[PDB]
Amino acid sequence: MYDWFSEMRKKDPVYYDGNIWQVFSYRYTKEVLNNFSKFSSDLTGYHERLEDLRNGKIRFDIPTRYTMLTSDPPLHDELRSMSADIFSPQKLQTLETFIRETTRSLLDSIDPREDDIVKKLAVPLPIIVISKILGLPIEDKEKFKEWSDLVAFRLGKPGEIFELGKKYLELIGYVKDHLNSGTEVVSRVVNSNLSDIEKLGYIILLLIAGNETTTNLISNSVIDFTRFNLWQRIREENLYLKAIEEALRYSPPVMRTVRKTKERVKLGDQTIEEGEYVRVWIASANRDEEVFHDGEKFIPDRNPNPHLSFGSGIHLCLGAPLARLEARIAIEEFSKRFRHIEILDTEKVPNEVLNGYKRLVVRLKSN
Amino acid sequence: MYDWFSEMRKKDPVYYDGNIWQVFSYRYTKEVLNNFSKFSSDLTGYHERLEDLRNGKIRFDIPTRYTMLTSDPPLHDELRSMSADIFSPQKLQTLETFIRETTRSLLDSIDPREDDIVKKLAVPLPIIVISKILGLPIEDKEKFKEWSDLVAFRLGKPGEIFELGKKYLELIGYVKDHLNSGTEVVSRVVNSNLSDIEKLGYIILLLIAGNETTTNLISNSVIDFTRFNLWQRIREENLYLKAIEEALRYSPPVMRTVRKTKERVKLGDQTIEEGEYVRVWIASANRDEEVFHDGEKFIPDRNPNPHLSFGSGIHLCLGAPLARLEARIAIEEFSKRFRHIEILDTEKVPNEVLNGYKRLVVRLKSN
Ligand code: HEM
Ligand code: HEM
Ligand SMILES: Fc1ccc(-c2c[nH]cn2)cc1
Ligand SMILES: Fc1ccc(-c2c[nH]cn2)cc1
Repeated sequence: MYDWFSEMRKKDPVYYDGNIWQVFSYRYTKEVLNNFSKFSSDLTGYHERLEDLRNGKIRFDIPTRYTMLTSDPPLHDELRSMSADIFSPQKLQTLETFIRETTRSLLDSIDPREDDIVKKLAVPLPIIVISKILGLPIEDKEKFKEWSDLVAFRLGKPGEIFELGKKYLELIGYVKDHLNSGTEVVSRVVNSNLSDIEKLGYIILLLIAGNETTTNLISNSVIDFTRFNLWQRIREENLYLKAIEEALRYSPPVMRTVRKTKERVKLGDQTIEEGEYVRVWIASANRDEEVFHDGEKFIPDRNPNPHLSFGSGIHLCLGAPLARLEARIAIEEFSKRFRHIEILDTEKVPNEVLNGYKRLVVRLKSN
Repeated sequence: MYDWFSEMRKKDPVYYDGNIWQVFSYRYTKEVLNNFSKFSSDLTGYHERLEDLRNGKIRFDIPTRYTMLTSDPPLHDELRSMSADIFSPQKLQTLETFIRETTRSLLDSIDPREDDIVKKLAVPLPIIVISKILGLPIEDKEKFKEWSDLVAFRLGKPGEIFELGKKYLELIGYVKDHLNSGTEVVSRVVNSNLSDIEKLGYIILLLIAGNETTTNLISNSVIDFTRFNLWQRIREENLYLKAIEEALRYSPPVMRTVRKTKERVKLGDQTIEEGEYVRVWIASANRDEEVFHDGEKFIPDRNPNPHLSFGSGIHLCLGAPLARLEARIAIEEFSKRFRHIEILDTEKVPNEVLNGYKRLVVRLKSN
């Protein structure tokens, strides 16, 4: 999205729209994210219903209502502790070869005359890698993409009421069916004596929730490097690491997130009542000129680059080192295999939270 | 969409993608559009089936397969000549007050603190105006919106999709129910020598086909004038006419259209065989530096501005004077009524042909 928020960011960085509060500046976006005690993520009934989950009174419910993402400490910390080591530097270092190979195998199926980079590269790569990490097999590639979209859409509407549909029911059945093929962190979850619903929620968060966002990081990067004609400079000056960070800043896969106030609290010059929703715009914060000099310019070797695209504070994205690594390898291999990219057509994901491409059609030259 | 085509437009303006031909430059796009005898619009078998339509041997089919849009001379001219005067300068001048009064009532619905101008202004205005012109009542507002979307979607996929569907069926039922209650051009069509299927197609085309495109012009205009900070200047210098022309050039509601070759033809250095599909990118043509100097700049008083957004040649949009008038009055009244627009959120229509906004959320100050 174009940076609409400059003036808001300047003159109304904390704004009540008649329904909720919206936050546009970096200072107050970061402040909200880090102050978990005043700005709660308990938006989906998890703390409220924890007793009835554990004692079994709730049998049929939405698993993604009960994950670490919509919990506060101590609950949040108890849950996240269980998978804190899942993407450790040592684990990712050994995985690099598999990610590079998967990437190359995906590039092998691209038709240079015309092909959809979303379909051929950006969608399959995260799905294949996370399946490998968790030891949960991809039986039906189609269903995995459907699950990835569905879950991402749902996470984007916390507290909103959606009955389980046919597809989500199939996802649940898959997870139930494949528990014991999982690697260590899946085992920890199954052996934990968390409620069944929580176990489902937790596994689905790890297996599925990171796919659509990482897919969009990859597409957004291809878009940005092409738009600003940066491929040769990225190759020549080895800017892959910093260029992915600039893509994250400039085109965040997650545009915004939301909190609910636990008490009356002051934010900037505004007083926000207890129980109010506070929507925080990562996309706008990332262009804040008081933090990012020439913030409307795409600078592939920008540094420092303290963007908020993975959040900030206790919910800082658990997947961040994996998503960074996947996107860097995807771009490296893409930049190595092809030259002279020309974009033929694009189509945006129709979503206000999820920022990415449904279609990215390109023409390429080999070598 | 960002001008991706810049590359193609200069190095590969006529490109075979393995499946169809795609044209990106102004010169060849306009050449294709104007050469109907070589580049046919007959993509739905209208000419092949004309005899069996007119003698009653075809009684079931998709009505929108049989309109002037997908026909060549002489059929095209027979059809268009029946409604050539429907939007005459004299008829539109008598409609100005109704359009203005309608617009003001719509502007009344906008909550300055936050509102979606797509929902409040851009979507309803064309529907209300064309219903008035044709004397066909808007009995269900939501249904007319659904029909405007599905018909627009179908027209963007000429010759594909051979199934009807429940919403389309309700549209057909609606038209059949009102065949004899409309104004003169509706009566002209209904009492003509055309087949029943054609009459249905013709009425659908006039009543419904113009809504989504005109809506997008209004939205794209609001976007562009805001993005480039042009509202004050458009007011002061009275630039409404040329500014709307520049919105059309820069942000065409119809991105592209399609033709089929009737014979082997040369286009540029390329040789196109008979029976080939030729996709013509209005959006790229409109940025051609050889025709529009500083073509990537939005210049609200650009003149000349020979954009192709309403097409070129015998299919040159019949509704152009109406769409232009509605957009002008919408923008005029909006600019008089409000100040200090700030955009809070946008969402694009997920379509490769239709260029517009599903949501355009803004905050405003009154008078
Ligand atoms: C470019 C890709 C990604 C982006 C932009 C992204 C973004 C984010 C953001 C902004 C948050 C914090 C949300 C909040 O504060 O309310 C978050 C949390 C989280 N992310 Fe991601 N993410 C990405 C990829 C991934 C992947 C690949 C995984 C796992 C395989 C993952 C797993 C998680 C988890 C488990 C949390 C919850 C952390 C907690 O609540 O303590 N993410 N992510
Ligand atoms: C900004 C709004 C509009 C745009 C950008 C637009 C664009 C176009 C284009 C590009 C064509 C030619 C397609 C081709 O050559 O294959 C066309 C044709 C046509 N338009 Fe529009 N249009 C708009 C509004 C309207 C409205 C409001 C109406 C009627 C109420 C309308 C009715 C028609 C008809 C009947 C044709 C077919 C003309 C023929 O085949 O001779 N249009 N339009
Ligand atoms: F709406 C949302 C918000 C956040 C995610 C997310 C963050 N890390 C992995 N997935 C997905 C959808
Ligand atoms: F895909 C398309 C193409 C053209 C139209 C159109 C042109 N004038 C009125 N409606 C609609 C949808």
